[PDB]
Amino acid sequence: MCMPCFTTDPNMAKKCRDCCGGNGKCFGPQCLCNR
Repeated sequence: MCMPCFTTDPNMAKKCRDCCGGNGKCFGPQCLCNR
């Protein structure tokens, strides 16, 4: 993964993007990168 994902916060999804250097993809409890 890139890091974790939590569908609680409106700005977590943005934070999962920032983990992948701007361009991530959240897949349930995990945040994964576009790589």
